[PDB]
Amino acid sequence: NKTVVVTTILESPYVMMKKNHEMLEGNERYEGYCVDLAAEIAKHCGFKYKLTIVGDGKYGARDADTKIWNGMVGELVYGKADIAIAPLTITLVREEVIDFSKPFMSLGISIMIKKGTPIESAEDLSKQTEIAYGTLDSGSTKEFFRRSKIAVFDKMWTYMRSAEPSVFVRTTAEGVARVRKSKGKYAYLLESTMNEYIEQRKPCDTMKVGGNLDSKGYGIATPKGSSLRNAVNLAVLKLNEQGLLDKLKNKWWYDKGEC
Amino acid sequence: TVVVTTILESPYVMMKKNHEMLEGNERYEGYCVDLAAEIAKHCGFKYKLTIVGDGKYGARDADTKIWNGMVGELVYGKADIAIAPLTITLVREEVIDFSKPFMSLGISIMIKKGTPIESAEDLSKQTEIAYGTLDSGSTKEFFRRSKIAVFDKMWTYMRSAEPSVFVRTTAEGVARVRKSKGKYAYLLESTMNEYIEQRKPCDTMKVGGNLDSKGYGIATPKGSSLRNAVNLAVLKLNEQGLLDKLKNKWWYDKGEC
Ligand SMILES: CS(=O)(=O)Nn1c(=O)[nH]c2cc([N+](=O)[O-])c(-n3ccnc3)cc2c1=O
Ligand SMILES: N[C@@H](CCC(=O)O)C(=O)O
Repeated sequence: NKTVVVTTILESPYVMMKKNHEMLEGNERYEGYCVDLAAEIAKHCGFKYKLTIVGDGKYGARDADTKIWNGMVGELVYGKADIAIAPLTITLVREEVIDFSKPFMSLGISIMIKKGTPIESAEDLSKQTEIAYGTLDSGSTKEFFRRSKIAVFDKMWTYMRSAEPSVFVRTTAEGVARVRKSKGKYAYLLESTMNEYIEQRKPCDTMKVGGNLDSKGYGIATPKGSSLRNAVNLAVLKLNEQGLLDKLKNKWWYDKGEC
Repeated sequence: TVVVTTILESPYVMMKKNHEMLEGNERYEGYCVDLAAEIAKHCGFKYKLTIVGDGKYGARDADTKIWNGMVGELVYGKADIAIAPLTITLVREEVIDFSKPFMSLGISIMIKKGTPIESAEDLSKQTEIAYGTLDSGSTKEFFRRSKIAVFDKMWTYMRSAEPSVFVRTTAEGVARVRKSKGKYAYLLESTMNEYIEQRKPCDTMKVGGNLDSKGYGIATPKGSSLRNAVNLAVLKLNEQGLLDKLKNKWWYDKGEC
């Protein structure tokens, strides 16, 4: 078997630089949930591999003018990498150009509050205005609310689009900082995975509340025609059924946690 | 006309009240009935809903190595596609193809209200309250194959338990919980557990969190000309907000409690 080129992304706690990474080389430089995942996938599929960080540090979107895919997805479609093992969301536009395994992690839109905020659900948020709430100013979460035919979510959308000042943010970091500087009066809506992770880091002043508002997954991606597709897919399923993915999630979110 | 295999399971596929006087696809109603319509429309095919012959989900017989249920119907050419609460699993994915999940779920515990049990660990450490699973489905296989201590102990008890803790249909497991005065707890998927919790006589409840994390997919036989279109159609329907609305319509909107 040829050395498999794995593309991945520096996003905590999926892939991070080890403590002494400057004293290390190759795959030993990195650690995290997706580093452990890549080792398990390689073992089950009988390949050796090289972890490479995606050049542009992006996930994969198609430029609407140039029609060029950036990110890990571009690296797959242009033949620059053999497989992407990262927190890459399974979406229609990507599935049209690459193959995804079944999900290795389930996630969805969720509520981030400052600790002690009287909110426990989307329902709770939808029936008041004292606590302002919002999303990234563009992307899937904003559009989820815009599209939603569910009453509580349409109610939330109607509030959010009218709200002044803007309840929207340019970046995830802006949204998190806005929850923290807000004294309980702002809730941020983001993916549960990131929400649960931030819950477990210092300052330790935020928490996740309520069910997930929708249902998405991260998948392992291969270019179309990859001889790895079937085996990768089965390996993800095997690892899930053995409880290994749950184990890794617990490890990287909680065992490594700081709160 | 595509032959669609499915299973009678509330609220996915249900006989309409006036079914004896109805014909074809109009006999049935539910989440998976609505989903079959959307998928067929998106993929541009005609279809007939046919309830699985043996009323099972699909397991490989340990003696004969023959598949039963919906998986059997796909693998032996009795049906072209399965649109049902069919759990995506390793052993099935080896013999048929699944779309991406149209719904997420995990194994959960159903109790008669007031049963002094709140976790799987609670259950494993006592004999007074009997507990079991559906036969021929993924939950039984989850416990059978499990190497996790708590669930291992649970399977050991379950495989030996007298009389049998296993049931043939979900409605049987639920009727058993309701008839047994707290002496029987049922292990079922969170989706169905939550539905029943919101149905009269409102005498059951879900306890603890899910035991695992998984999804239902639409299944096709290997080499099906339908595989790619169906897979993409599920993602499109999810991103449209349509799968969430359908779940709302059949769970929350029809809630009796
Ligand atoms: C929106 S998309 O089409 O699904 N692309 N996409 C992914 O696939 N995975 C992601 C994972 C993360 N993340 O932190 O794990 C973030 N992230 C980064 C900072 N906050 C969140 C963004 C994305 C992201 O944008
Ligand atoms: N959805 C399961 C059946 C229900 C259960 O096992 O609890 C399957 O496809 O096998």
